[PDB]
Amino acid sequence: AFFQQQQLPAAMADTFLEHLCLLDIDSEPVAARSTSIIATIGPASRSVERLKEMIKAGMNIARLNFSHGSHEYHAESIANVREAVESFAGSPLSYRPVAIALDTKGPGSGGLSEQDVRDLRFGVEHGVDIVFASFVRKASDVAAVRAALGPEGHGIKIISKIENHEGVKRFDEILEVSDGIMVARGDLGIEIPAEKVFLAQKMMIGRCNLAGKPVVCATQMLESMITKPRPTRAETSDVANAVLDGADCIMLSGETAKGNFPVEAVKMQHAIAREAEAAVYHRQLFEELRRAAPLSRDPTEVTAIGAVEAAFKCCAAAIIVLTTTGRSAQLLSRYRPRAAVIAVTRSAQAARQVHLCRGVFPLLYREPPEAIWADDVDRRVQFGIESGKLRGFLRVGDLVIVVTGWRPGSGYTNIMRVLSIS
Amino acid sequence: ELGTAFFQQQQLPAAMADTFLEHLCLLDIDSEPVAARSTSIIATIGPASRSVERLKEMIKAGMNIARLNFSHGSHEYHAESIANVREAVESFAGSPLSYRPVAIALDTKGPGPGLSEQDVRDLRFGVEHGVDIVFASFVRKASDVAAVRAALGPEGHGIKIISKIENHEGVKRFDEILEVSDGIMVARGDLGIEIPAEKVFLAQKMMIGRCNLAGKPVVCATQMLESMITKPRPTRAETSDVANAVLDGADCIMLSGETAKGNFPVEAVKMQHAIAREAEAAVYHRQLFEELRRAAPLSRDPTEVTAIGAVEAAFKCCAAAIIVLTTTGRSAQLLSRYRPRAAVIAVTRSAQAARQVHLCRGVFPLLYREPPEAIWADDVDRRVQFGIESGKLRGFLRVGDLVIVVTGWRPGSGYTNIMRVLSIS
Amino acid sequence: RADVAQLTQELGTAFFQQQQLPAAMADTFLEHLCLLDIDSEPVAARSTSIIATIGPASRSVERLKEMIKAGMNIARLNFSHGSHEYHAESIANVREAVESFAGSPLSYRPVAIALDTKGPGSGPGLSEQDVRDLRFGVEHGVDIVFASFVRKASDVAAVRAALGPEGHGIKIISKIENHEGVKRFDEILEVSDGIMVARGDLGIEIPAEKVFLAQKMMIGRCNLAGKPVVCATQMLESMITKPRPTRAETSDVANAVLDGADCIMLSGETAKGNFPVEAVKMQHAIAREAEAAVYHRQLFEELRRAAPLSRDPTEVTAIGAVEAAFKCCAAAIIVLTTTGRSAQLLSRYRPRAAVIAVTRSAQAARQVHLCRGVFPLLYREPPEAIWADDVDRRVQFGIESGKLRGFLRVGDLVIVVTGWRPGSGYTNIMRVLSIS
Amino acid sequence: GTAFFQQQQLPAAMADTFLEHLCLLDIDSEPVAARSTSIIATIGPASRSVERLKEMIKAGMNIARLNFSHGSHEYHAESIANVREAVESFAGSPLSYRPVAIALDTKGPGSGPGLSEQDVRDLRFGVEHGVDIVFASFVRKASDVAAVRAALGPEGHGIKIISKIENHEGVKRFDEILEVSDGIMVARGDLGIEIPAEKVFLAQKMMIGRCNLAGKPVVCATQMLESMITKPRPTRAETSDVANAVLDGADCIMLSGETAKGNFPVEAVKMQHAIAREAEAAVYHRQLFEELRRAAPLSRDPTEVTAIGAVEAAFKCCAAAIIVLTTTGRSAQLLSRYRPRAAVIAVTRSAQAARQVHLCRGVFPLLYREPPEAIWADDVDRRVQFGIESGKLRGFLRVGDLVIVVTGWRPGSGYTNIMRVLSIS
Ligand SMILES: O=S(=O)(NCc1ccc(Cc2ccc(O)c(O)c2)cc1)c1cc(O)c(O)cc1-c1ccc(O)c(O)c1
Ligand SMILES: O=S(=O)(NCc1ccc(Cc2ccc(O)c(O)c2)cc1)c1cc(O)c(O)cc1-c1ccc(O)c(O)c1
Ligand SMILES: O=P(O)(O)OC[C@H]1O[C@](O)(COP(=O)(O)O)[C@@H](O)[C@@H]1O
Ligand SMILES: O=P(O)(O)OC[C@H]1O[C@](O)(COP(=O)(O)O)[C@@H](O)[C@@H]1O
Ligand SMILES: O=P(O)(O)OC[C@H]1O[C@](O)(COP(=O)(O)O)[C@@H](O)[C@@H]1O
Ligand SMILES: O=P(O)(O)OC[C@H]1O[C@](O)(COP(=O)(O)O)[C@@H](O)[C@@H]1O
Ligand SMILES: O=C([O-])C(=O)[O-]
Ligand SMILES: O=C([O-])C(=O)[O-]
Ligand SMILES: O=C([O-])C(=O)[O-]
Ligand SMILES: O=C([O-])C(=O)[O-]
Ligand SMILES: [K+]
Ligand SMILES: [K+]
Ligand SMILES: [K+]
Ligand SMILES: [K+]
Ligand SMILES: [Mg+2]
Ligand SMILES: [Mg+2]
Ligand SMILES: [Mg+2]
Ligand SMILES: [Mg+2]
Repeated sequence: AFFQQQQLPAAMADTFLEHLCLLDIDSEPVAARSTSIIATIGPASRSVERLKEMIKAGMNIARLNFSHGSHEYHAESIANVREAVESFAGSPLSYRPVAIALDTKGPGSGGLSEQDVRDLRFGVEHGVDIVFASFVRKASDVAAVRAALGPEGHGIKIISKIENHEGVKRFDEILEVSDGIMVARGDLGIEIPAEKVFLAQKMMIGRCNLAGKPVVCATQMLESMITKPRPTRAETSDVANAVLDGADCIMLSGETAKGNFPVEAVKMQHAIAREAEAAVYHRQLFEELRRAAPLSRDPTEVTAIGAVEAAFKCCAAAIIVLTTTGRSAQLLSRYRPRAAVIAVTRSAQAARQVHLCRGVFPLLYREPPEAIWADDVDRRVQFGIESGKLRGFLRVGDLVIVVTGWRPGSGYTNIMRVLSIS
Repeated sequence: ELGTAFFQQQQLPAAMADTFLEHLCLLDIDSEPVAARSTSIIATIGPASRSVERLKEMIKAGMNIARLNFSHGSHEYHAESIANVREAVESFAGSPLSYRPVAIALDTKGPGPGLSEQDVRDLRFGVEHGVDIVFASFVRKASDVAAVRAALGPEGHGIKIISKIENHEGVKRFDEILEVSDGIMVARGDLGIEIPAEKVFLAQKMMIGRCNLAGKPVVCATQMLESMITKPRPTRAETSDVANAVLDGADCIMLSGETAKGNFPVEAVKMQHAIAREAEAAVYHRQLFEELRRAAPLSRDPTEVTAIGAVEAAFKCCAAAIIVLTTTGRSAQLLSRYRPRAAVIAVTRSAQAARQVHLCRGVFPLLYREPPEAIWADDVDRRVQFGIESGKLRGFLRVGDLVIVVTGWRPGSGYTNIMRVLSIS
Repeated sequence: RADVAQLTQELGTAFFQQQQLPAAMADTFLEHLCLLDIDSEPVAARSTSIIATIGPASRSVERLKEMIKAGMNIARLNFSHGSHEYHAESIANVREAVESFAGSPLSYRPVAIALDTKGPGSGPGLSEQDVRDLRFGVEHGVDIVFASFVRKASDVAAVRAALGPEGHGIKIISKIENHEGVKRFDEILEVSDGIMVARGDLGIEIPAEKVFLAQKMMIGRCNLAGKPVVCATQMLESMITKPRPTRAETSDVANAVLDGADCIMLSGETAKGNFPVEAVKMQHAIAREAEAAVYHRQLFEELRRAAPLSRDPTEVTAIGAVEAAFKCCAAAIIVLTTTGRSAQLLSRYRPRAAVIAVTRSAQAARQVHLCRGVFPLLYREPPEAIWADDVDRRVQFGIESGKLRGFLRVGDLVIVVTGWRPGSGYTNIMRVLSIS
Repeated sequence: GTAFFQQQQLPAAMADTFLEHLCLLDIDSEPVAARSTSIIATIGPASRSVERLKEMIKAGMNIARLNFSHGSHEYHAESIANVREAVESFAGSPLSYRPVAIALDTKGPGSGPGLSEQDVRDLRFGVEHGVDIVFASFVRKASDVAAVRAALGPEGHGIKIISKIENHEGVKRFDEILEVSDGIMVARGDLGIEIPAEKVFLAQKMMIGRCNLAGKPVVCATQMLESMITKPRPTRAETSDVANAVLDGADCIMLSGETAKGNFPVEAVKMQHAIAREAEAAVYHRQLFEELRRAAPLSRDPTEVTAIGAVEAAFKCCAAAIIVLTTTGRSAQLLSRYRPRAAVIAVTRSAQAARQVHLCRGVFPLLYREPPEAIWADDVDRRVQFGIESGKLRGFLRVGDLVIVVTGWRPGSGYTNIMRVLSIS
């Protein structure tokens, strides 16, 4: 029964053609949904009660579009998101962090606009986790956004939105200085011929997967759901293909900001992503990611590939990793393991931000500390296991891979352990 | 010899990549497509696309197959649609540069446990009006195909049966259905209501993969450019859906309400043409050809053996085209199954085969009507030269290009066994 | 180039030109062959063990010391010739020569003693002389038995029974020497600790032109099973009378290593020949060249794809450790082992990194020479009061011996493999350490 | 049949990995294909008798090597006469006649920097006596090859120059030497004294790999069966060395003292024949063909394009043979470079080309002696029929087998462009 579920007959195929031939509509997904969902907040999804339903439906990142609305309007949206998120904090083993992303208005006819400088300052003051920077055309645009965030915004992730020909052509220099990329298909589809957007999307997703940096697919993914309860055949196909392409995140704009079915749009992205993730041809994907990833003498990078290799060898249910900044979980995510990456962190901001990396399930650790560092490490690993059991990730008898470091503080991950559950 | 400009166009840097990941990383929006569009476009005929003048614009935009939906309209209405399509097609007979055959496909209303009374009458109408293809609705098992085949009377055994897979049973019994069908249509409208909407992409990719493995045509259908029924431009999901159906391996893509009742039928055809050309250049031929070669069983049929040798030869020299002589279309279909980058120019004396080969990706039919030569070798040479002269006129070929030529050792269908490399003079 | 650019800048272009690294990084086997370079010098310690047959030309303590220095790892006693008294003296001389280097524990080299049986002769199974010789082996503490003319699984059960309850730790390497042994190979390998491709008799029992097929098949199946395989007989035959081998002989040794042999053997070349030390030196020189020429990129991918999925933590840790070693060009993998099993599971994935096995068992230290790339370090210190401290001391002993022997340098990355509790069977940890 | 797929290591040939290919090798799986790696036997006192030479031809000798390091011109002229007498003694049966090449192996430069005066005289003797190949000793750079070519003069333009790599400089300048040579010999005797003995296998495998990539012949030479100079059976290392040279990709294997001065010249030829046949069946064609195809550059030469199409077609149908018509041997060489499992039966009127194609693995030359038919197409057909009849007599072909036939569009060398699938009747 285990080998008939989650497209495992198609996963064992010797060629990609045979993998496609073996895909089965009766093979049910079992793994937790890996691709994060970004939902845009607006009049249709601003109330605390509506936000609670969206969190239950699968929303991982809340997007605030600063192209519309005042600072007062967005501050109320942030407060409502935080109230809805904290309403589930009573159960620490099941609590779900939700990131807050600020999407800038952009340069307009201008580099960094004066309104963007004020909006970025607002983001820092309100503790946003991510900035989706509009119309990034070159590396200096990213440096300007970084400078506008100031010293208090050093920890905020900058996701550069590629929306025109110049951004596509200067992609490599933009990716090098950014934390990640958004394929902003709305403007991109007006700036370049509509029939070429898929080439830009597939190229950017491939390059981000090679670099090990998050990539978001955005705009008109479930467009018809703004007025209809069910999407078109092209829309379900688009969501599935963005996941198959390698997108870390998928996004909803008008579907959740102003549409009549915001919760149903989130539920639809969740259902499609789970089916598409099981249909990923890991046999070729892992080999190519492993071959293309450069040789490294960084112990976190070395431990990450050893852990992902070990996970595939034993069909590990999960890789439990301790992380301060999210980096150790990001380096595991870049190899696209089938095993869920359960990231245990004390940083509330890192827990929200790791939603940018596919297959990372953040667990915010709020248990009392242990006096002995080694006991504190062991307790965080046990917390990951207990949360895993509660959420359905793990069962007694499963094997897990545990990734830890030799001393406290970020940057010292160097250990991988094989553990039998209970 | 060819120049650096040649190797920068049609995604050739991405085509030479050693891995699929590197292939994706090398896709370039500035690398322009050069080859003729190989995935056929099926447009549904209705009130928005029925007039002769509107049909001429749709043919110019790229329509290759006209679909008649027998779920609506009388026999009289459909006979007039057929007459209008034929009048629009024949209006280009005076110019070899613009003349193109257009297939006529009859899409049945559907079943009841099996073949309905209305379907028997509509299939008889198809035979009497000389339709080329039948898109059989709600095919659930092999016996449904046998019933459609039987209903094609004594006169319509040459009509192609494309089985529409629209429910759970059709997906589960896919192998037995494909074995007896000429091809398949992934009918996503009903399929997306019969099975969970989030599983349709799995059924689509599986069926396209199995049809590619079997060497039989597969059509992707329904809601591909849906918003274009009322809007002049499609959504980002719609352009993505068209491109991904071509990348998946679909031989044909379809338009339903977009051309039958929408406000922008011609623009919807133009959009599918533009996307298909971009997607065809982005196909990763290096792995695709290797996997088609490895999965296809060994064969002692000379047509199959010649076809793989010809496709291999075409890749070796970047051949502009593979010119094949065919009476039934079968030799061109066996070349098409290996997905060559070179256009397959099929020279035939059969008007029906010329229309039907639009079902196979990359086949460009040329109907030949010269009186037969007394010396057979001279008749063959005249047809090969006709494919070369049509290719030069249409922009496929230039003097100095290499072409692969596929013929047989004697007249009559079934003897293809020769592949030749010719330098265009 | 992008996959090696940062490490080329850090380690230097000279590092990536040595040990056939351009050939090892090639994308195809054809390109791997085209990139093999006679100017690319081997740097790693020799990983394929050398078995030398003891006889009149290699029996003295002084001669044995030179053979140990030349590279002999396993001493073979051929019980087809000589009395029990003769073989007991050979064993005593080997042990005296080996223990002459024991003064320095950070550099000491263990040497295994293998007993090669006379065989069944015209009989159907275990002969009476073999029963007596196997009892002699147990009484004299031999490490390995090379069982002659093994034709079926019941032959190895008979050898095991003849070793008795005191010889349970002795490794049984079945010699395949005839058509029946080749045909029943799978059942024989299943119950054996390893195999010897005994080409002398095999080349008379089956057509001489088919021996290479049997050799390559048996080596491939042993590599797939993760069990040691020995290539034997006439490898450097002409060196029995000449100081230099023929072109076919050097080719044969190189190809046995490339095929995947864990051990290579010398028979008449060391037992009665005029150049025993030179024959060992020649096998050592060829094996280091051939080990560097192994196409690890495809070999590791195929060993990974063919090896079944496993829920054994030692197996899971071993593949993760070998993967980690390749990622950073690790100089070595240091493993703690009681029986040798954790080092054997690392060896089956054919890492380029040396497997430094720290053990308290003198017998396991001798026996691990059967597994390619395992360098045994015998730890003699009494246990620390705290088990975690005792484990740490053994890892540090491996690092310090590694630095002393030239295996490790300051700045190198090393992979360390340990377990969660004392006793054999609990290896489950892989650590990445930077050498200071 | 199941029996067909159990022979010639076909279970190991279908394996998905090289490791599984090795695990499936079976000593009971008998070779069926004709031995494709040519055997070069050195002529000396043990192999100069006309009667002894007839036995060596029957045992499998394809090329006779004359070592000009020993003996006068008078001695070599008598060796040539004896070889030709033994070869022509079988010319009364044209369907089974076996051509045998004559190669002149030069003394070398000695202490000099380039072409010696004795080599100039010996090369002129070779041209005057019609030798087919020159094995040029101690080639260290491209200018050494140009000097040999100049010494052969205008009458020796058709002689093949195989450069012997025997020292460090020759290995380091390998690429420039191969570029101007017809092929290479890995001369392991001197190479094993010029560089460390333990490094010779690296130089051998590298040179064979580079020659296979370039599509040029490579010979493995010296001490392959050394002990057979005095003993009736070789050592285990010697049989292994011969098998591994064939597995490495050598087009030819050589015997020196084993045939020139030993007591078992015929048995040494028989031993190389037996081992080569076993090793050829053990070649992992699945990865070999894929890598040769991928590494071979794109080409606009019709002979090159036809060759890859023909080899691909042969593998698709398990063709028993590829029958090719050739004037210079070039069309057969281009088929050989793709290492087909099918025998390449080369039909030629050039006695010199028939002898020289023995340098290319898997090429079986057939010398056609009939004068030309008045109708060129009939002359082509008669030569193809001669190939089929010779193939049936020699055991290459049987009724029911499929063959690939490679011909050209006009008479004369350089115009191969046609591949045809033929059923043997
Ligand atoms: O050669 S193919 O085009 N690709 C084969 C291929 C695919 C997935 C992976 C896994 C992976 C690796 C790296 C990645 O970065 C990544 O995102 C994913 C590896 C190789 C190909 C070969 C066929 O035989 C065939 O029938 C259809 C297609 C085909 C069609 C449509 C598609 O959209 C498509 O994916 C492929
Ligand atoms: O990584 S390997 O070396 N395989 C390389 C390989 C690949 C394809 C082909 C087909 C071919 C032939 C010649 C060609 O020139 C060419 O392009 C292609 C053959 C070998 C290898 C992997 C294993 O899993 C294993 O157990 C053993 C070995 C191994 C050992 C000794 C050898 O002498 C050896 O040949 C390989
Ligand atoms: O992923 P990051 O940010 O590098 O954090 C990993 C770090 O977490 C740990 O596992 C635990 O560290 P703390 O005890 O400080 O939380 C360290 O050993 C390791 O260096
Ligand atoms: O694709 P099909 O229907 O088998 O037709 C291919 C046939 O066409 C030819 O090339 C030409 O035949 P005709 O002259 O009869 O048209 C035959 O030699 C070959 O058998
Ligand atoms: O390779 P083996 O025989 O399984 O030994 C590995 C064992 O060695 C250890 O690393 C150390 O064990 P000891 O302290 O008993 O020597 C164990 O944790 C592990 O189980
Ligand atoms: O291999 P080569 O030397 O190029 O010879 C191939 C030539 O042989 C032929 O098949 C027959 O030519 P001839 O009739 O002159 O022998 C030509 O059509 C072709 O050009
Ligand atoms: O700005 C965006 O998100 C877009 O244009 O898609
Ligand atoms: O009938 C159709 O075309 C459908 O249901 O998609
Ligand atoms: O017994 C042996 O060692 C042999 O036959 O090779
Ligand atoms: O000259 C030769 O043949 C040699 O040195 O091997
Ligand atoms: K915005
Ligand atoms: K219908
Ligand atoms: K013995
Ligand atoms: K000479
Ligand atoms: Mg925008
Ligand atoms: Mg329908
Ligand atoms: Mg023996
Ligand atoms: Mg020499």
